[PDB]
Amino acid sequence: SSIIRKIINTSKAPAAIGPYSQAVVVDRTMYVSGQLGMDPASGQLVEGGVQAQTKQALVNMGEILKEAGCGYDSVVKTTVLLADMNDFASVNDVYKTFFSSSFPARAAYQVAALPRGGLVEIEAVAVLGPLTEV
Amino acid sequence: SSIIRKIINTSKAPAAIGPYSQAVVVDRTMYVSGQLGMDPASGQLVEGGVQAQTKQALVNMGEILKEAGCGYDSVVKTTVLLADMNDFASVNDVYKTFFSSSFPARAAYQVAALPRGGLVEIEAVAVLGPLTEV
Amino acid sequence: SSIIRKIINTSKAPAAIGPYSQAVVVDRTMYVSGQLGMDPASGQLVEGGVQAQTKQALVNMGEILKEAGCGYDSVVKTTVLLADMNDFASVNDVYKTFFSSSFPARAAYQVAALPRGGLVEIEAVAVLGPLTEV
Repeated sequence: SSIIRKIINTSKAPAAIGPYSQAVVVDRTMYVSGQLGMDPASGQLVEGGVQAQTKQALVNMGEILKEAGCGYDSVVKTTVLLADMNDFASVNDVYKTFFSSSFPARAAYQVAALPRGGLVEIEAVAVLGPLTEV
Repeated sequence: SSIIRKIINTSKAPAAIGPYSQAVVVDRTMYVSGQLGMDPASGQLVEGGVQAQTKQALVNMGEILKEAGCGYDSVVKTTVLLADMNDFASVNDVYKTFFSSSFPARAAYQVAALPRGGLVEIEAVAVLGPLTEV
Repeated sequence: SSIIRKIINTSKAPAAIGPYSQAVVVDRTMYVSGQLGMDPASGQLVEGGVQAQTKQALVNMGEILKEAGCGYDSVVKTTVLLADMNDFASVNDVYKTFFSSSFPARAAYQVAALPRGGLVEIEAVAVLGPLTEV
């Protein structure tokens, strides 16, 4: 009845920019921090705008999931935080390439500002497999 | 040790306006997407302002819960996202009619903007019964 | 297969300012409401600015955790909601004194406004021990 916690850390995703872990696993549930569109090597936001940042944020998420033994199919809930609501459709177009069926539950909204002036931040809850779809 | 995931979908609530499922059940935990005050049939936000939209959002939530075999008493956490903080009391008055005792945990705040220009969006976590209160 | 829910309530933290419980425990998972920097006795936001409010919010969180038999080490995920993104570093300095290692997963962002005009609101997910770190 003792629950195992694992702090997930991989250099394949950027170092946290504050006092947080990239993700925390407790039993089979994985809480993934808000991912920004940052290059893992320089820590800087990638160039090219909201789609580029969304892609990088979700690539970063994928590396964190993989470090825990999971993939995008393990994600059950996300929150998509935008700097500009006008970007919803552009963000959705990128997002659906990573989550293409059996989509996560989601909330999405425009916030006042994101860390580092990012255009998008995406957090997630995942469940460590095996997963059976019904 | 294989966890069952169920994508929840009912035409009694609006179709998702983006690449997300209305809700996802994993084992006994149900992640409910951010609900807007949209009519399920037309997909348009209901008329009449923030209380009308809050009511419709929570009716939509209820239909999603029912599709999974749950009711409002299964909800353990919500997030209430507002277009206008001046609406907190009006939203609370509606909200407490759906969640009237053993209230969910909650966070609430004003965001910059919601999809479709909505006035309120409400996401939730629920647990599939039976539930025992202690 | 019946899941135990416990509504957490302690006068050592402020009374909820809306129709929500301070926290809800379901099985071993605890959903903690968004904590504001409010004095438990008067319900007013504490004086002195964002660090003072962050400290009080996290003291309040700690009293709620303790009421459930948990401590700060039980927290696996937080969300930090700011009135001003310029406060990220100041908030982080306070936050890391409460969560000093094996940090929770986290999302952080500036919202348009918080209840009562607060400068910071912090919600959390915790898991009731014993917890084993791996």
